[PDB]
Amino acid sequence: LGVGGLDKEFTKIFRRAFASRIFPPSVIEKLGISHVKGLLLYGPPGTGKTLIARKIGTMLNAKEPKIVNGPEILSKYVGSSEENIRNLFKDAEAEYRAKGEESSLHIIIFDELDSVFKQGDNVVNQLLAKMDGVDQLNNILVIGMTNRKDLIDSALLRPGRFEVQVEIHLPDEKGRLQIFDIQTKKMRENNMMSDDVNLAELAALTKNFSGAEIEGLVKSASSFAINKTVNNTKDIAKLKVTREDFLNALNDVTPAFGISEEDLKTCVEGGMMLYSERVNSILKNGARYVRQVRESDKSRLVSLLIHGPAGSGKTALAAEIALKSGFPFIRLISPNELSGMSESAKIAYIDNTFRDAYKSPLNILVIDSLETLVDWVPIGPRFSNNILQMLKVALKRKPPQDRRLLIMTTTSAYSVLQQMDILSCFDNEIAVPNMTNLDELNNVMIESNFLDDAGRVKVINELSRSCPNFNVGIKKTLTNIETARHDEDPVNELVELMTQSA
Amino acid sequence: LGVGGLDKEFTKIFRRAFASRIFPPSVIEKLGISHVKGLLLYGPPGTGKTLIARKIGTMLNAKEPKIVNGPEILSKYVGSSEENIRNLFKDAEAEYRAKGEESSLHIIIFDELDSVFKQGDNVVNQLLAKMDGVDQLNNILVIGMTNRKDLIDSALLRPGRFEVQVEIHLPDEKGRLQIFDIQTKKMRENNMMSDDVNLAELAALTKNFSGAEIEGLVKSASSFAINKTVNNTKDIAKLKVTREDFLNALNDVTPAFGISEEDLKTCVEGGMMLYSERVNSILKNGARYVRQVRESDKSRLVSLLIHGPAGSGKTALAAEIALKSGFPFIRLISPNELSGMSESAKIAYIDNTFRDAYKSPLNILVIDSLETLVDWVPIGPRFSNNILQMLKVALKRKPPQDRRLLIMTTTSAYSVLQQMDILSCFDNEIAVPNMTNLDELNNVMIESNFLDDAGRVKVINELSRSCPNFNVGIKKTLTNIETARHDEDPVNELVELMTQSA
Ligand SMILES: Nc1ncnc2c1ncn2[C@@H]1O[C@H](COP(=O)(O)OP(=O)(O)OP(=O)(O)O)[C@@H](O)[C@H]1O
Ligand SMILES: Nc1ncnc2c1ncn2[C@@H]1O[C@H](COP(=O)(O)OP(=O)(O)OP(=O)(O)O)[C@@H](O)[C@H]1O
Ligand SMILES: Nc1ncnc2c1ncn2[C@@H]1O[C@H](COP(=O)(O)OP(=O)(O)O)[C@@H](O)[C@H]1O
Ligand SMILES: Nc1ncnc2c1ncn2[C@@H]1O[C@H](COP(=O)(O)OP(=O)(O)O)[C@@H](O)[C@H]1O
Ligand SMILES: [Mg+2]
Ligand SMILES: [Mg+2]
Repeated sequence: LGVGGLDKEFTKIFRRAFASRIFPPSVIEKLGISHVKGLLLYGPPGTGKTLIARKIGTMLNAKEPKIVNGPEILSKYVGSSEENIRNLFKDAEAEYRAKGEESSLHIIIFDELDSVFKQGDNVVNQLLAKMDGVDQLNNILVIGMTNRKDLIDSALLRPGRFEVQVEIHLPDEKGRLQIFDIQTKKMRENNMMSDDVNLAELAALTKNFSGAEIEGLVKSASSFAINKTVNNTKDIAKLKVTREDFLNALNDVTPAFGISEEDLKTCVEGGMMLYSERVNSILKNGARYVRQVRESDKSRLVSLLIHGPAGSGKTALAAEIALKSGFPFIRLISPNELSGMSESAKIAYIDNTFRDAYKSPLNILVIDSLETLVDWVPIGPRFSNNILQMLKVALKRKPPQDRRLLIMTTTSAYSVLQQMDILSCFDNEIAVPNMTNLDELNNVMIESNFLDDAGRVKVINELSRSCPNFNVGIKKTLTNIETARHDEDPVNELVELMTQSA
Repeated sequence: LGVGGLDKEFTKIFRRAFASRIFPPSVIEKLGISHVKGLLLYGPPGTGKTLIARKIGTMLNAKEPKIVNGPEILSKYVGSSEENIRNLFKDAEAEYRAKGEESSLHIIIFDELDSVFKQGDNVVNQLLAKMDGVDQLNNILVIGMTNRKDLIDSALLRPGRFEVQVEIHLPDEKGRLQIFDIQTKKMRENNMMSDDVNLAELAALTKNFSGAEIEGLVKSASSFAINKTVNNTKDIAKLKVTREDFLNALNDVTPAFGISEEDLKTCVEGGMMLYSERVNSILKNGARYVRQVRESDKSRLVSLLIHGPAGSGKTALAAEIALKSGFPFIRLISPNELSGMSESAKIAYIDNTFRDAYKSPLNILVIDSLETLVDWVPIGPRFSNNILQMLKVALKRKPPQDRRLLIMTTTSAYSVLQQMDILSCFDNEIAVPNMTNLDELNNVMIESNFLDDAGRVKVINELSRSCPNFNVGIKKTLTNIETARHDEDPVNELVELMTQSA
């Protein structure tokens, strides 16, 4: 018909909101019931709600549905906004007086309803008067659409007002396979598509797209082919799209609910070298925890804590573990996102990230430098309590309806966290120590291409008796080598720096 | 065509935004796609965005693009602002009814979009109504322009609304070389430009100029030549713009993203003498770091801490290191800039400086008297936490897209910084001591030309057993010597002053 991926939500709507309209009024009045005048649809944007609303009416051959926007009403002058509501229902009032109860069905669509409640009341009262009060009108059917159900006051959900509610979900694999066919029907119908394109492969490559994203993907793929000929020319009739066009167009559309690849990849990883036996164990534990949350239905929430001294390599390990998992959804919260905001904005952003995290089969969240997010300074001590409470409540909530996520958080102030008494929110703890032997330094120098062995041996020979038990991190060790490489006497300068660092 | 240095951006814009308009409607209807209606361009000011818009306008032979300014509408009265937006789309609406889908293209330009969000809702809602609502027009194409992308909320970036986004960068060598030719074509083609002028040299001398600065440079150069034939005619046949005029004009136009030469040179430096080996060591270390930052891909962020007793001479060393580097971009933040402002003003100033720092291939930043910027007083103790957190966050963020900068900060309260546990933000530390030996005093005496060798040795021979172990800084020594110079008996005054100094 034009819709795809919605089959158990199409029957439920039709059974209740439209089944009684088909039969003649005689039998309906014989039973002694009344028609429904409300319907609510909620879900993420770009999923196909207005499409359902417009497509359903075609079966009943009703009038073209009118459309109104909440912010449109809010932004106008007070008097005009007050007057518009009565103007909206004029034709329905006229038709009822004209033709009694045998009038045709009229549909009114109200979009972005929640905006009215976000702070207005005149609009709500006038709207409810036409459908519940003694001015009851028996021709209308109102459709409501919101992205947040929890903001709608319970007064509107009692019987007689918006009596039926439905939810729309992101499409699954079969939904995407159907949507691709629906979108490319006309293109295929005119022999303008190559025969080497397989829609099954595309159904799997596009992993977490919504309905709207596929349209843009197809449009970009078509544009790729169109631009191939211009500069207006002959033989346009031989135009054809190809698999390579789709593959290249896949690089221009980045979906929401996707991977923030740029940050995790560049900002967080500038090398990775195995210099000790502890790193392998840490990575193996990370891989095991990743596997546990993909093949088990008794664990839908796992949280960790990676602590240690400063400049040890926590964030790089967390990012490395996250990158190799392969989950569709990955995000991180770090101080760089929250710089320059006010407290309320920070709370709103933190809440919104978690709220968006509850709409995918699998998810991963990273929380970097927890002690900085709270503005901790030991002189007072001074810190923000509201953010701490929000994080404490959030780190233990379970996602709804058989969904699962994995949280990894880093810190360097273990004692401070122990004082605040929020150490019971975590399921396990991992420690990252410093370097404490010359063999690890030798491995690091070898793997960084410092210089030939003849020069490498001398540094260790001198440091053996100059400083036996140095205790330095990896981040500073990788910085000393870089600056010593540029000196005129690298061998002595590296030892001089390392002695001070210890 | 008229624009130089933006080939790839031009190709990307043309492929997506305008390609679909060339083909006849039949094939486009055959494919089953729709034309795009949005395009966003962002970058630094004075780079050639509206020039690109105008130049693209002529190829399709569309109507002359309208231009509207954000502040103009925003500041105007409420009623007039609400009413005047409808005036903009009148012609496009009329043409649609007149000629169906065969109508010509109409381009509308919206300038300074972000200004609407900096606080307006009615304008945005009305604008979106014409391109996303049921009253959509198929002839329009809206161009947006902004300098800060972060301020635009995500709601406007989803498919259907502004859908394609592009960035504009400052020109490089070849860009300036092409722009010079484009600007001086008319002078060259009329035998009004001397043959001794070489454009390649000017392309390399101007190191961080944008498009408009070159226009200004050419205008100043032409004015220089024009002014030499007044106090009058008969020179209107042998009028040429020689090379000297351009070199003189180079000293008249100062670009943004340049060097604040006066502040670094005059106020901060008032002498530099080598009275010890440690000074040479410090200078050599500074040079080593400077040349490290320039020739590496692993290190794109280096921060140092220079500390010592009060009056040791810290700021002069940092200024001397900065001046000898030769980088295109240099700036400093000191209490003098933030005097007389409120807290929010200081935060905004720091944020703007750091944001500006991230738009050049190479950069340097100086921060002077860190403990003073926070308003530290030890009686309470009382200090500002917001500025401290902002600075702590800002000292770790890395520049985007393969760029690099070097930060140098000075302080005299090392213990206080240790108490605030912000010593992990720095990669290396350098300590500057005072003077504690007589040979250094003799060296400064020699360098400052205080007196002949006789009195110079006499003063040392007296202070050898008058006071062997004084402890004084350079700043106070060079103020005592100066006041001793202008007395009638320098030796007796200066020996007593220096003995008291200890
Ligand atoms: N095996 C390794 N483990 C960890 N880090 C490594 C390893 N090999 C190389 N590195 C480098 O170590 C550097 C450590 O930087 P990183 O951002 O992880 O520090 P950090 O511990 O988060 O610092 P801070 O505590 O100051 O926030 C990374 O840039 C990475 O390139
Ligand atoms: N080799 C030198 N090193 C440092 N300062 C020198 C040297 N030769 C001369 N000077 C003079 O030392 C003076 C003191 O330096 P400066 O003005 O930077 O003081 P400061 O350490 O920043 O002061 P304060 O601690 O009060 O902030 C400078 O005016 C400079 O002219
Ligand atoms: N489930 C779906 N099946 C087919 N097409 C869809 C679906 N969802 C969205 N689309 C396409 O996306 C376009 C935009 O949908 P839209 O009206 O924005 O839905 P909503 O606004 O309710 O999210 C429509 O023209 C439609 O063709
Ligand atoms: N890439 C370029 N090539 C040639 N001239 C340029 C370029 N960019 C800017 N200019 C010149 O700078 C002048 C001002 O540019 P302007 O239209 O103000 O750009 P913007 O509106 O983006 O600041 C123009 O008259 C133009 O001649
Ligand atoms: Mg970290
Ligand atoms: Mg100073």
